[PDB]
Amino acid sequence: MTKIALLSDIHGNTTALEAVLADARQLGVDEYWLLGDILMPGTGRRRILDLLDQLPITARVLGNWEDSLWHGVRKELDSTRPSQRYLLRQCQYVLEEISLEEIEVLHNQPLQIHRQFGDLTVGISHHLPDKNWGRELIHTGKQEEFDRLVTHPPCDIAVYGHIHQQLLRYGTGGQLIVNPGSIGQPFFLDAQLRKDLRAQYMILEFDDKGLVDMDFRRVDYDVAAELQLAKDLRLPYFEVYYESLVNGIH
Amino acid sequence: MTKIALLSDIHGNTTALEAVLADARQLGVDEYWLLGDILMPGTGRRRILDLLDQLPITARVLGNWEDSLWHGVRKELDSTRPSQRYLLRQCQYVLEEISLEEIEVLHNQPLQIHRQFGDLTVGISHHLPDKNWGRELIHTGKQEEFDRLVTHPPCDIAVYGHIHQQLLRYGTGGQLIVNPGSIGQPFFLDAQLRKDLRAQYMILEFDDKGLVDMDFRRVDYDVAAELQLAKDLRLPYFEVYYESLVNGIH
Ligand SMILES: Nc1ncnc2c1ncn2[C@@H]1O[C@H](COP(=O)(O)O)[C@@H](O)[C@H]1O
Ligand SMILES: Nc1ncnc2c1ncn2[C@@H]1O[C@H](COP(=O)(O)O)[C@@H](O)[C@H]1O
Ligand SMILES: [Fe+3]
Ligand SMILES: [Fe+3]
Ligand SMILES: [Mn+2]
Ligand SMILES: [Mn+2]
Repeated sequence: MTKIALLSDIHGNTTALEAVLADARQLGVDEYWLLGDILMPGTGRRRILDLLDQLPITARVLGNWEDSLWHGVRKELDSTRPSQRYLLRQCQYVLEEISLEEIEVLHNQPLQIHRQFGDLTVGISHHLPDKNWGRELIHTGKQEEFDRLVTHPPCDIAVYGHIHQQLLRYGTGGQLIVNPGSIGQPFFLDAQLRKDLRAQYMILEFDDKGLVDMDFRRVDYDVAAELQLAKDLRLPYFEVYYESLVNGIH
Repeated sequence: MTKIALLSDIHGNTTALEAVLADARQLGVDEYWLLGDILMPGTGRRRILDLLDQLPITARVLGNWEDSLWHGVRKELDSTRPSQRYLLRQCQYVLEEISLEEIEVLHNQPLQIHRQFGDLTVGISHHLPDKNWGRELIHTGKQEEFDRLVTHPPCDIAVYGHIHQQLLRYGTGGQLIVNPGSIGQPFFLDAQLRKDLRAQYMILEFDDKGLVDMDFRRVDYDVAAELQLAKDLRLPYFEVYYESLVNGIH
């Protein structure tokens, strides 16, 4: 048996990540897959990289926020655009602790990879195989777009992140498509589900017979402590971070 | 915490049910929801109703195969169709151990029910809220149809069965939609996934903060023993049953 924790869309949420990593340790997870969006707009910098360095990471792919950080530290952002001004300040926050060499490692990652478990081929990407940004694979996405995860090249099970929602659905040909949701910025369109903003992740378990378990988990973490950490570290756009962690509005 | 086991699409598969029930009991499950398609075309008759009698079943909805059984024993099936002569023979088999009065109880079940857990309303149905048969909610079903599970009347989380596939997706408004899959007749369109025909069910765990876990489980059972039982009982259409359990073709 191999027990795999899918970690995605941490977004610098130090407290959520630590709680998810402790939950996974308790469950006796054997390996970790990192789907990307590691840093920003949350508190975590050095502490996030150190926690991941302690992990048996057997699969890793590039999120769009790794590209955004890369552009930011290379002075390609224009603050006259509100969205870039926001990103730039986040990059500046990150640059207080994280070097350019470490950012280079964060950026030097494949868009898509594959792993094999007996008869089963698993595809892994942040979003689309060739495109780690966009809205193609949202909850109401076209079947055509979802089929891209599992064909050309084929797999039996695709795992992705990016949409910040937990998911188990299918390619046209019956291939599994799974999403662990977001560790640091869980996303709900439903206002009742939104009252619960615990960290999201998932466990896959493979054994000699095939895929034996898909566990979509929620992990409690100390929100008040994360926000106190944001204040103390002078995290930019406190009120935006606050609203996403407390009210789940983005 | 309340830990709920969703049991769907048993289809008379005695050995698969016994295995799922032992897995559930080991997990400390607090209650069981029965999504329908209890009997036929598998082996279990009295044994299935006995096993379900020993459980804390807090929710139960009508499956289309319950309707079929009721119409079958009342000679209301269409003899001009091959599929319905197959069905009639399954009904006659069931009738050997099960009384007309029990079939009436099986048939007198609601199509859809609702349960509340704190802030969350859970909708429960075999297929569609007002239609327990057809192909509307297959893996590639139209979003308009899925939205019927979660609106008019509204709920935050709909659970259904009928398609014999595990599912976690969303209504247009972000409402959860889940499917435990089939205990007795797991259905795969993907050949590699089809190599593993373990029983499917799922666990929902609710706590003080909301839905904390969605665990989509596979349960190993002794297929050889179930097929030997089918022979010993003179189950009709042994070769169809064999195909369904060994090769996964329906
Ligand atoms: N269906 C959707 N409608 C609107 N926004 C969405 C949807 N799905 C995901 N998002 C947003 O996209 C964000 C994740 O993208 P990223 O910027 O790559 O972290 C989520 O946190 C949401 O705010
Ligand atoms: N996407 C699909 N394409 C073809 N057949 C399906 C699909 N989804 C479910 N089914 C069939 O419908 C059956 C369940 O319906 P029921 O007759 O109510 O047990 C499954 O055993 C499958 O054989
Ligand atoms: Fe993200
Ligand atoms: Fe069924
Ligand atoms: Mn992303
Ligand atoms: Mn059915």
